[PDB]
Amino acid sequence: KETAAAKFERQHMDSSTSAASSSNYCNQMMKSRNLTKDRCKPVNTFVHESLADVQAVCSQKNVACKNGQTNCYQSYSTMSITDCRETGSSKYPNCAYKTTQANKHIIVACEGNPYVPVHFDASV
Ligand SMILES: Nc1ccn([C@@H]2O[C@H](CO)[C@@H](O)[C@H]2OP(=O)(O)O)c(=O)n1
Repeated sequence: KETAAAKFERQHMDSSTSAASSSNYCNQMMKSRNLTKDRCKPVNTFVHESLADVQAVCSQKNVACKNGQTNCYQSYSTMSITDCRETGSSKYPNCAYKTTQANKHIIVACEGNPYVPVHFDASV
């Protein structure tokens, strides 16, 4: 059954693109990654980097998570990210997202062995 580490890949990794190509990016990715299966997930970040480089974050700058846990790590460098946010016209099963492209540091929580990301905490 899906692992938290496979689930982070599915929801958050798009190594296949450098950046989101059009205003549609979010709509199609949210749908194709099955993030809008039971309802419209309202925020979701995709990261346009190699999996190894996002796994490395687990050994970068250790920081508190937004919720106060201390297994959160912030990337030493900025990454190319797409921010996806639900719009006023979103309506399940027709979930609708704003596509914002950015270059920011990313903060994830890590677990397990190998010690890998399993939640996207924030971009900064
Ligand atoms: N900038 C952000 C903020 C939040 N999240 C996702 O939105 C969720 C609820 O706020 C977070 O938990 C995270 O999901 P996940 O934990 O599945 O990585 C995200 O992807 N990007």
